[PDB]
Amino acid sequence: GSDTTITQNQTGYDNGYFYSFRTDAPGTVSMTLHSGGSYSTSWRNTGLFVAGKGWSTGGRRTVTYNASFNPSGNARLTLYGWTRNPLVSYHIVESWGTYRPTGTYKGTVTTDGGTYDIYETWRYNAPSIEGTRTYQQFWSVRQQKRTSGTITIGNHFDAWARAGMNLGSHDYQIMATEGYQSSGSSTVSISEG
Repeated sequence: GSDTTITQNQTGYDNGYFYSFRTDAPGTVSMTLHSGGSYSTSWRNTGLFVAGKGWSTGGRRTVTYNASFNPSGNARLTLYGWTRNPLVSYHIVESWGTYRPTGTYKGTVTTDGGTYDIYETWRYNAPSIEGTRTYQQFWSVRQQKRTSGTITIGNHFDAWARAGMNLGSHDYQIMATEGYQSSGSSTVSISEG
């Protein structure tokens, strides 16, 4: 009598949190929306998807999350978001499945008890929140996997800026489960503080 499960691309507000669900493989992945800042995902022989809860306008907020993260294959557990002007997507990657994400290495930041490698990558004529675009992606990837704890997001944005990785005006910001050509499940809860 109350959680909702979705299977079609959409964004909105559920139980007081913004959420986004997107896939290029409809029918292979779903998202179940729980109370507060929590949700689950389940996926089976999927294509690409990203799903999560958080805020429709991101910023430097310190956040705390807890997750069950059970990928069989390539997947990430990430504080993920976008800016515009310039258009950039960013990923603060707390855990991953078979593959650890990398890109052009730009240093490290030590925050919330862990050390993260910083990377930049580019996407050329690729999908984005503004349609097909060429744009940058910024990454902080933890040196060891974690599935709960605090992310002082402003420390990542400051570290990126010291490496020349400049953000624009914030669009959404979510604690996401990202998957590629894998199966698995997650349950993720996020809140500020």
